[PDB]
Amino acid sequence: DNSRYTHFLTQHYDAKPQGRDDRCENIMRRRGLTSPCKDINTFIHGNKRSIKAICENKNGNPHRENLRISKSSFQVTTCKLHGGSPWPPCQYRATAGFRNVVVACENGLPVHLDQSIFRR
Repeated sequence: DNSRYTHFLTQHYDAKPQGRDDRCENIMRRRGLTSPCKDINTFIHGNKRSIKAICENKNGNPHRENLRISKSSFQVTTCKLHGGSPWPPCQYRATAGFRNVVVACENGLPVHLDQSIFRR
């Protein structure tokens, strides 16, 4: 089941932000992360092939505990729940970012994004 890679794209890939401000509150609803309100979530932007390539040496190095780390940097956006309360309406602060990413590959497909690096 590639459903884990599928759930990855759904939680972490947005090919082109439209604009990356707080108005997070949308893509988090459009993506089904608001019951309960997902506390932090990051979208990678840009072309897929590139994010996919983190899955070999062509853009990836082993990291921590069997997680890969990208060699290149990606435009990224981090949505942080604001207000502390777990229930919609979900209000989010956006943070654009540009840096490399940490992921988990399984049979060469992304299936996880390590969110800790954006929690800062």
